[PDB]
Amino acid sequence: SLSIIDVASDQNLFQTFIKEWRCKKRFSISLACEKIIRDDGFPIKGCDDTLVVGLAVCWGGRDAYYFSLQKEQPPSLDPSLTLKDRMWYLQSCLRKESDKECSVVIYDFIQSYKILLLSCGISLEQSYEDPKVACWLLDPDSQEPTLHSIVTSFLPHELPLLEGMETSQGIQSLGLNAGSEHSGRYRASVESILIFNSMNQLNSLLQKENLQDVFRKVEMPSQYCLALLELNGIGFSTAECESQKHIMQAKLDAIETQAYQLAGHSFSFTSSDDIAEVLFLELKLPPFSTSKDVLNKLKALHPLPGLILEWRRITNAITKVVFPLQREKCLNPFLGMERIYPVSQSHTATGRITFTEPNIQNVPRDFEIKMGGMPFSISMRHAFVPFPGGSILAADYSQLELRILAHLSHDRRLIQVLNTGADVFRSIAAEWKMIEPESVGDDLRQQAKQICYGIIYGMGAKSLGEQMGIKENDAACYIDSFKSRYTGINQFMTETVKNCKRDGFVQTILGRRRYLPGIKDNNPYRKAHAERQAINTIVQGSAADIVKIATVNIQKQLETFHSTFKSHGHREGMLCPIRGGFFILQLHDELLYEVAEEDVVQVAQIVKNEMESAVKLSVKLKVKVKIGASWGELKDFDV
DNA sequence: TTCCAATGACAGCCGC
DNA sequence: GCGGCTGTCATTG
Ligand SMILES: Nc1nc2c(ncn2[C@H]2CC[C@@H](COP(=O)(O)OP(=O)(O)OP(=O)(O)O)O2)c(=O)[nH]1
Ligand SMILES: [Mg+2]
Repeated sequence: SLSIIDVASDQNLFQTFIKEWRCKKRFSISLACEKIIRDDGFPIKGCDDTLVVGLAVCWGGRDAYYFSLQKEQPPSLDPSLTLKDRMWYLQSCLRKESDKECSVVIYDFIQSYKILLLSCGISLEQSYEDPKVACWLLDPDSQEPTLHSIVTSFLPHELPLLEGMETSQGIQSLGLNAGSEHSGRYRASVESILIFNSMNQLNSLLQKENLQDVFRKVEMPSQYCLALLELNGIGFSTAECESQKHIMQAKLDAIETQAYQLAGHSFSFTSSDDIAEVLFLELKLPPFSTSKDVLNKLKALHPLPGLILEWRRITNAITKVVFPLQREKCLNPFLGMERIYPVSQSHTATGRITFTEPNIQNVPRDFEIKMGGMPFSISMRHAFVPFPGGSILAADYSQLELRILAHLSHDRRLIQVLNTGADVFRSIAAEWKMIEPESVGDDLRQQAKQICYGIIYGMGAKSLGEQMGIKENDAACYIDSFKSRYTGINQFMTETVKNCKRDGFVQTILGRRRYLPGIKDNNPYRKAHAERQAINTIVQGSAADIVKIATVNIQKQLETFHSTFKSHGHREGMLCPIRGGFFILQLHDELLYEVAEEDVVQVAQIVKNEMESAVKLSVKLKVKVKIGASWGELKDFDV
């Protein structure tokens, strides 16, 4: 039967618990947060409403050890056990000694690591296991796990423990979710037991699938690096953002006024119906869809489709980038600057990492606005700044997905091109626009990039037609030419589809599996979609494995040369100038670090060396390093 | 439904 | 009238 042992109710029970805890190689913890320096627990960063009041420990069966973190006010607190004494014994059991294998199981490890550091001043220092990450590893296309879905799939006999605990069907940890009428003590105790027992079953399934080395050496260390990134945040200049906003808003106003004069009346730029009425019924243009590709053709015939396209581009930068950044920015009183603290998301189809609240990966590339015939550069990335005196360092793998595709297809032509040829997207753009490499603008090089990856990942003549502005038959010939030039690639496509049809899955370089049962489907679309996912998952998933390994290996190196704090949070949670490199953003083939002036040479060497050594392929993994006063103004830096 | 992956606002519809 | 669902359309890699 379910029991909660209140270890802080008696000095003698406490020491017996501490002695037993110090013997464990494996245990679960769950933090207890409730709604309201205080006597009744630790304030949480961002919420004036909720407290960490305790945590629960489990190391087997249906026994939860509830460890209170309240000064005053289950049996009561033994007053000889001061909060300072409890905090000592807590930090002691949660930090590694020398040559001591210890694993802690935490549902939503990242969120718990941060609350323990920032709220309680405790830095977890053991091997971590998150059953959310184990679920992902067993089926990456599964829905995001909840405590309820984990217990349903892996511990179904304990579903009754979750009866009347409706927040177990939300994403957030049951212990962390103070939006319940159940006590933090009960919620954390139930979670501790469900997660410890669930993780035993998830460990057995990882072992059967041969994914346990991936889980311990790549995925959970990757989660630890993402915890440091989320504690670091990324520096943000509200002033740079506002001045860009005002230029963009002035251009939106002039576009609206000119659109409405051409239309003859007001219309909503957000209503496809209104735009269709104006373009096709009122202006009688040739066609009813109002997509990017339609308006891109029609801008050659009338000014209004071009205005529509620019309206959507600029409205996007204002409503989906400026508004959320201004809303989410947060004063860091130590660094003396504003930062943004995005949330990492590792539950993805191919093992990429993305961000939410807000998704900083989607900050526009540089673009141009013309007003009264004067051009203004809008560089939204220029609003992302290092701490005063610091630099932004970006290190990007050159053509990582192409290098992996060369390696797996042994294509001798693609290997030559990458080894000593110029930019392949420039070669494509040059041949296409009847020019030499040098004239290519950013927007044209991106068009060529879309063409090259598009063709490789199974894009058809109809779509290539629209992108290249040529007839299907002309696009179809261009695909044949491309496929003929790189015959190794085409053999690897057919060999990957054959092997997927047989097995029901594809595998990345590290052994992660994606299940594609659409591959057997009789429906031509679903079959072809699965075949395209089969090819793309192997290459894109492999690239995401290499970047994770790089990230983990850089973090180990930074912490050896680490006289000083592993994140900005390790200074917050502490309560001597800034030294070292701070992981601030991942961009799929590119890592951004914020680096102290004195450390930029050494951190640049470490980052480049570790990214180039991540794995050994048939081809060299080339890395370009850039450095600058903002994400928007990065300059080449020879390392 | 015919490049893949991702987040996320927003019309418009409908069952409740 | 409200909330969920489902495309549309944006941007990034
Ligand atoms: N299928 C597909 N993959 C893409 C597309 N754009 C980018 N990717 C993938 C493959 C390359 C990888 C990194 O994106 P980048 O824009 O950096 O591509 P890159 O080849 O490194 O280019 P660059 O040299 O400009 O950094 O993301 C696209 O349009 N389609
Ligand atoms: Mg790149």
